[PDB]
Amino acid sequence: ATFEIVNRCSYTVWAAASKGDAALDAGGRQLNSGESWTINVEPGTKGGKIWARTDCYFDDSGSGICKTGDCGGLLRCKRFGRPPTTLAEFSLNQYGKDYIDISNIKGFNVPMDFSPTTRGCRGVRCAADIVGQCPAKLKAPGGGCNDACTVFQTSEYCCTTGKCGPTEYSRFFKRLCPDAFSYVLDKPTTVTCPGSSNYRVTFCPTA
Repeated sequence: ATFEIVNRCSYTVWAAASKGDAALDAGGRQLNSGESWTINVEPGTKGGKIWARTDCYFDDSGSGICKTGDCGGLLRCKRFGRPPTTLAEFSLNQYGKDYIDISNIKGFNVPMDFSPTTRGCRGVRCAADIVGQCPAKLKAPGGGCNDACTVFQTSEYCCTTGKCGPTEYSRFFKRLCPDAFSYVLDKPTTVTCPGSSNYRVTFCPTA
């Protein structure tokens, strides 16, 4: 499957793509404002994620740091990124269908649209100014808006027991972005697409 990753932000981002225990494609790349990077993701990929990283520095070997979404200091991510990270999430070719969503469960750093480029389903978007409107207690000094689990480490926010409800914090993310997961047991906003669809992830789709 192809994913075209497009940076419409006025700032550089370092895109990342991983399934948690391995890179997808090269795993990461710099995208200046306006740049597009197309990656190939193997059919059947389960639990894949794409995200943006901000304010990164890498040496000539591809080792460094990002202020949001850092994946063990690598340019080419093999693992998931450090919150806060707006997440484009997907599982492909699962009994004949693809499943896509956007999640704020690990916080929000950069606005995103995640849409099919092929027929048969709709896209999802979280493009509100979540960083600007972020509750004081969730603001990440390093940049972005943390989820409450990251900040407070409670069973209720982290849904550790599989028994949690919505919270004042989850409701903030849900109010700003109804079409993204705001906590683990949120009413799903997952979209079912034809198996083997192709996609575009656009950072800063509205600005």
